Amino acid sequence: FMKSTGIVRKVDELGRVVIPIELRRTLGIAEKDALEIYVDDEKIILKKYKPN
Amino acid sequence: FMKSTGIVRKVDELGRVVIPIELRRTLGIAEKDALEIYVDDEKIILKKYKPN
Repeated sequence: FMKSTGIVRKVDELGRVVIPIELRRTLGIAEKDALEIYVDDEKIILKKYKPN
Repeated sequence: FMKSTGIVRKVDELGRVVIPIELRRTLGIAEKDALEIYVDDEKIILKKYKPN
């Protein structure tokens, strides 16, 4: 039922990954914005960060 | 509602995020390794990539 884009990127020296520009726009994320990171089932879940 | 590390990082110019070294080791990920990226519910799920 859940579909995944299935896109892979190479890991750079620091172990960082890049979001495709298509997701930068749809996720409303821009430079200097804050991301929050989750950990579940050996998978990493990243979402926009809106502190309350 | 799910439990997560709750750690946030700043977005750099290209819109990239960094995995904490604690997750680099636990996830078995190193430079030049391949990551596969998922998209669900406006959240990004990244997992180790096994070539097929």
